[PDB]
Amino acid sequence: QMPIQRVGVRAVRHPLTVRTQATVGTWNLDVHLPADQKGTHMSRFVALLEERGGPLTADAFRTMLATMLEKLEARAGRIEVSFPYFVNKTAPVSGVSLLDYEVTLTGDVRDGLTRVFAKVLVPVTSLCPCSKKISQHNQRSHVTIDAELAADVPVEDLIRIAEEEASCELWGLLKRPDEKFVTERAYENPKFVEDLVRDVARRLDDERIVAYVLEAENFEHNHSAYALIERD
Amino acid sequence: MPIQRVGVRAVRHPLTVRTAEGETQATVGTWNLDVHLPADQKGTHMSRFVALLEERGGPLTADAFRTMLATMLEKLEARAGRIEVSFPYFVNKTAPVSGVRSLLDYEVTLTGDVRDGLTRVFAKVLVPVTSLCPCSKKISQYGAHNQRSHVTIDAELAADVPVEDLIRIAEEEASCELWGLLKRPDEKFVTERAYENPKFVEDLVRDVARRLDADERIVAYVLEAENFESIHNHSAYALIERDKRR
Amino acid sequence: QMPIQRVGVRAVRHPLTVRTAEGETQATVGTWNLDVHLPADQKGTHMSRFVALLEERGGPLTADAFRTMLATMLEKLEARAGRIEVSFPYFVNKTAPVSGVRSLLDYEVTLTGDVRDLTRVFAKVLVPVTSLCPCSKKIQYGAHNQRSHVTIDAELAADVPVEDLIRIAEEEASCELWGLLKRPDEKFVTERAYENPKFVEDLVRDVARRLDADERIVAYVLEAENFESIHNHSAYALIERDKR
Amino acid sequence: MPIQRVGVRAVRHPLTVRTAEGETQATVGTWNLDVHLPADQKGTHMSRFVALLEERGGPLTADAFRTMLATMLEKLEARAGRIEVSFPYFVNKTAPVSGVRSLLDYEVTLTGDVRDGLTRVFAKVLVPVTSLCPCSKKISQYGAHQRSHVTIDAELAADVPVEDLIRIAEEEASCELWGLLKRPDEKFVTERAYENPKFVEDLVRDVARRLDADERIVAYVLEAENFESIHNHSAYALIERDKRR
Ligand SMILES: *C[C@@H]1C(=O)O[C@@H]2[C@@H]1CCC(=C)[C@@H]1CCC(=C)[C@H]21
Ligand SMILES: *C[C@@H]1C(=O)O[C@@H]2[C@H]1CCC(=C)[C@@H]1CCC(=C)[C@@H]21
Ligand SMILES: *C[C@H]1C(=O)O[C@H]2[C@@H]1CCC(=C)[C@@H]1CCC(=C)[C@H]21
Ligand SMILES: O=S([O-])[O-]
Ligand SMILES: [Mn+2]
Repeated sequence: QMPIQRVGVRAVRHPLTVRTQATVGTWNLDVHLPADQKGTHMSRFVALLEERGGPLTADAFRTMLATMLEKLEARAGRIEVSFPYFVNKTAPVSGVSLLDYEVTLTGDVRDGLTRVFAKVLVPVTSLCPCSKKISQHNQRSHVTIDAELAADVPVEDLIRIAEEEASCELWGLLKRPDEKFVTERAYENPKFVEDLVRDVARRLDDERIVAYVLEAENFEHNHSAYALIERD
Repeated sequence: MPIQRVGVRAVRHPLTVRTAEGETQATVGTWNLDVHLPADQKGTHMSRFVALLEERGGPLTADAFRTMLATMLEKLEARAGRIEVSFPYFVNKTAPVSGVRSLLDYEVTLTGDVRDGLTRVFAKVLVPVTSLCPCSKKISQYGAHNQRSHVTIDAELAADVPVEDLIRIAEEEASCELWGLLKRPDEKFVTERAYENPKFVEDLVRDVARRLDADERIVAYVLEAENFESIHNHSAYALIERDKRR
Repeated sequence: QMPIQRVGVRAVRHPLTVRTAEGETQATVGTWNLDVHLPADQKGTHMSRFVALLEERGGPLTADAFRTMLATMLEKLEARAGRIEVSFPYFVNKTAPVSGVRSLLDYEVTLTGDVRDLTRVFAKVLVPVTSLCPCSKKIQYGAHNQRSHVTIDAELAADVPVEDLIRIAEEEASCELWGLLKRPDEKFVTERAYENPKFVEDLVRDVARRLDADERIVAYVLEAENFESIHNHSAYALIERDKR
Repeated sequence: MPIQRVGVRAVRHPLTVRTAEGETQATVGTWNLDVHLPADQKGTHMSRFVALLEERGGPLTADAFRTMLATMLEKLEARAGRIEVSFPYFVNKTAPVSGVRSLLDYEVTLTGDVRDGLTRVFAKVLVPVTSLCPCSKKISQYGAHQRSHVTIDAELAADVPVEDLIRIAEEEASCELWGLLKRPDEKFVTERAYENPKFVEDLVRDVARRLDADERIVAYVLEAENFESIHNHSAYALIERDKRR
């Protein structure tokens, strides 16, 4: 006798192309059920994915959210997708490699507002500031940028914002000469997890992003160091 | 640029937990201790977090969790922060026909936050239950489709609530409860009662939410239910949220 | 001064394109584990080679192409022994039983290739299926059923499309799995499960039977897990036959 | 057809473990109990498997592990079977210089197998350690490039405490791990790990020497993953050795 804000499918694995790049994405498609209805065409959620096509595009994602709301005869819902994203970048001096970043594109239709969010987990390098000054500790960190979008924003732009405010970016292949630069860059710029977040937010604190949730996790100890800063 | 959450993550440490009855259960809790850093400050004492779990000695009780939050806040010289411990819980149960005593696993998460001098204490429990699809017993001459289900109950608490009391609500409001040890009688009463009580992922959350609304000890809750479909590799999901003050 | 059996990279995730049994192409993302062997004398390996080899490659991975990659590494890494492993999600167009509506199903496919003094090639298939206990029906109107995982690791003597192992498993379970199933189709899947109930042992035995008959599988290890719906524990059954 | 392993999987049931000193430790383990099914009999009694865990008393010692193993063989009426449990283990360590203490998390998988009258018993430990680069340090003017996991699955010839298996990995690495660390303790770990850089290739060989010596261990499978901090992949190394050969 009460409304179920999210009713739907979860963990739907089905291929997906983005732009071009073919990946595989896991879907979480859901709709809101009113207080008087009792069921939903969960089969339609599958039929959508299995029939939809085209490179996913800001516009194709917005249309896919709309088609769902009709196919399911609904007024609110969300389309969530988690897929691997790669980027062919160049070495700092070598000229050479592809890196894996996990992206999450989410779009909800509530109160006549189709809000498009996007998140990317980026591998980045960090170096302790206390050590070095304390002594005569360069682990890897995971930066998560969940950005509420006011206008279209590429994921590689967000990836660039994170790798550009860190002791060092990550490269799959790094010739031995490059290793020096990457290793010596941290020695110069000791980055405290407490600071990397502050610095990263400043780049988003950007108008294509009205709101965001940015988290930095360092893999020190067998524990971890985590900082999150939300906004509006 | 203030930092809303700054602390440690993924600290594992043994833990003692006290039940509704005079039973204390020893578990392993992975802790995530965090605080708030304003713009005036520019760094926190990470080591202090790790010290409070080692320093403390006792059975995590509803009052011991409160003191911990404050303790942490003072030991770091802050006025806001959060504490989350994820531990595995267990309850001895009597099988439906046998009465055989078997232990069932439960995933409990104790969280507590302080913001603006207000301490919201929340409790999430992952409850394993059985689901039987309603349009399978009426669409088919013989049989029905059954899967395992995950019922998650995150609840802001206005009062102490036993985690077993949250398990008792959901297990009662489902097609059939889970038991580790069952024999031929046990597995007969189980199968038949579930066919007799078929429910949707849509129905499950509603039945539970109503029992939740009869508990004034829970001011707010976020209910969730996943059905690991037997006929599909995908799962089904339903979610309900409620701030009773609105 | 000790032979390090296999040293190399692990968890290298890289995009891959694989030709199917139909000749068609399947683009998936696979995580790679490329390693080499260090004799008692050699003390170090140029780890960077593995990474390069992956990105500087080209061509849809094939039975012949995969064997070639193992050979190329052995030269790029100055080695006589190495192992290359790729684990990737794979999909097939499964058509519904009664409505004929087609839909894709997920299958984790792991491909292992080893070249140690004889190049042994393997294939792993994870078949999700429905299980039904044969002792819930006889104990009236009612059965306990759930999802199951059939794992088939097979050493290849000739080319064997994974699709040839899925069918067997899907056919040897009480019911196969479908993503898009309409009301007419959700009744044949709920009935045949009652009709063809099967224990975890009754299942594994039925599957391994055609594996030793496939004759292109030199060896195999078959697993099956029932994610029981009446317990929080999973039923298991593993059978290992070499026949060599 | 005969099936080698048939049984339960992923049963969570609290357990108590014996520490070297003799003290006890409470943990929660995931038990995987399985048997060998002959072509003669179609049905195992799976239930019993859960009954054997609930009907248990006291700490998992070396004799209690073999007792359980056997007791389950008689309750299930079989001639072969395996029992595996994986539990978190903790050790009250001492910070290098300040003496502040901290518990460290270790993953211990205890395997036991009766087959053909011979009861084999194995022990696996994952030890969280630090590694540094015997290539980045010198080649670079300043700075060093991560945490690693060392896994030692050892076939035991006699009763061996897991802490002794933990000691070999923590000592033959660059540095060990600590939960709580002071300022004087964080300066010794940064230099002494840098002063003693060891490769993944160098890490595994150094441990095996000690393993090859301990006559308590007849066979072992040694693994090492360095979880690279400059890269999105990890380094792997494996050693295999049944001295009886
Ligand atoms: C240690 C040496 C280095 O400078 O960084 C490393 C390399 C060996 C091992 C490893 C962690 C990486 C693989 C390629 C490489 C350049 C990285
Ligand atoms: C009973 C009905 C059915 O047969 O199909 C199932 C089930 C409803 C819930 C759910 C587990 C399934 C998702 C899609 C599907 C068709 C549903
Ligand atoms: C036939 C099953 C039943 O009714 O309950 C049992 C039988 C075996 C299959 C099933 C998945 C489980 C595991 C163990 C158990 C007692 C349960
Ligand atoms: O490095 S700090 O967490 O002691
Ligand atoms: Mn530090």
